[PDB]
Amino acid sequence: HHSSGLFRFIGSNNYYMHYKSNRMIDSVLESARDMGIKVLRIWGFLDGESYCRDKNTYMHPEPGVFGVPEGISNAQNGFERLDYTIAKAKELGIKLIIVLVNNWDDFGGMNQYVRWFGGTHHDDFYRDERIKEEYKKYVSFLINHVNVYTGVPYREEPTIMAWELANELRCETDKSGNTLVEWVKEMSSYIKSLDPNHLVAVGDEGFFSNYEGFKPYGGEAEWAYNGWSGVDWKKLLSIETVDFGTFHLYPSHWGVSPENYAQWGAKWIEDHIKIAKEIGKPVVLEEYGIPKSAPVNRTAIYRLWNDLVYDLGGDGAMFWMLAGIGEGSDRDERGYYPDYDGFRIVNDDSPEAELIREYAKLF
Repeated sequence: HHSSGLFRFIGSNNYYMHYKSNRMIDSVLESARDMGIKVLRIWGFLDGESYCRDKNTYMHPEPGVFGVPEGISNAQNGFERLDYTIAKAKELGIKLIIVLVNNWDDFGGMNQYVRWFGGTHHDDFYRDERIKEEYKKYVSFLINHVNVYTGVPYREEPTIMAWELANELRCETDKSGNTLVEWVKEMSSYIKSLDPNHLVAVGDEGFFSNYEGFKPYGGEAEWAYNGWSGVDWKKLLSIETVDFGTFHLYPSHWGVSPENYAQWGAKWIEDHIKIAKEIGKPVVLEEYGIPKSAPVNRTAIYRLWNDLVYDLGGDGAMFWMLAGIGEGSDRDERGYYPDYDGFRIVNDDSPEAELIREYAKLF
C-alpha cells in the first residue's frame, strides 16, 4: 500500500533520527515536507556500548547484540526510534536513504567493529572475515526488522528508497581501489539477496583514482582526484548490484581556497555527472556544504551547484544538513537543534532555506 503523504529531487541529511524524541523527529520531517524536500538520508547505525550509552539508545552495542542489552533498563531501542521515523516519513511522504555503518568514529563506525574483533587498522573492517560476518548479521537484522508502528518489515517498506552500505567509506591502505570494490561487490550483492525491493548505493564521497582528463580545479584538493583514499568511483559505479552513484562535496574540508569553492565544486559536479552518464546510472550529490563562516556567499555557491545538477541532468542534490526544533542540551538561542558544525539549515527565512524551497519546486 501507499504512504499517505505521497524521479529527480532536492533532498537533505539528518543524523539524529534514530535517537531523538518524537517532537524532534516530527519537526525534521514536517520541515522537509514544508520545504519540498523529497528524500532524507539518515543514519541506521549505533555501534558500540559507549556510543549507545552516550545517547541512551541501543542498536548494536556488542557483537550479536541488536537493540537494548538484556539487563539494561530505561534505554531507547534505536530500532524503535528508526521505526517512528520511518512511520512518520510515510505519513509525510518523505522517502528515506538509510546508511548502515559509518566510516568515521561517530556512532562507533568501522573502528568500533575493528576494536570488537581485535584488529589494528580501520581498513581491517573490509578484510577480516569475522568483521564482515558481523556487519552482515547486523544488516540482516535491520532489513528484516518489523516496524512496530506499521507492521511492515523494512525489506517491504516503500518509504525506504535505498540502503546505503557505508557513510564516506575510505580504504587508504589500498590506493588501487580494489579492496573497497571487492567489499562493495560482496555487501551490495548480499543486501540484494536479502531484499529484492530496494535500491542499493554505496555512500562514498565520489573520489576519483587518477583518470585521464580529470584534474582538480586550480590544482587544489588533488588527493580527491588521484586515488589517495582508495575510492575509485568509476569502478564502484560499475558494480552490477549498485543502482546509483553517490558523491559528496566539501571544498572547505578538502583544502580548496575559499575563492575557489564555487568553481571547484562546479567542476566536481560536472565531472561526476559526465562519468555517471557514460556508465548509464543515476547519480546523486548526496552531501554538500559550505561552512556558515566562509568568506564567500554561501547561498550563491549553493545556487550554482543546484543549478548545475539540475541543468546537467543529475538525479538529486542533497545538502548537509536539515535540523528542526531542539530540546534539552541540544537547543540554541531560537529553540532549534544547534548549528554545531556550521552547516545546519532550518525551515526559516534564511537565504539558504529560501533557495532550497525554490529548487525543491524546480526538481
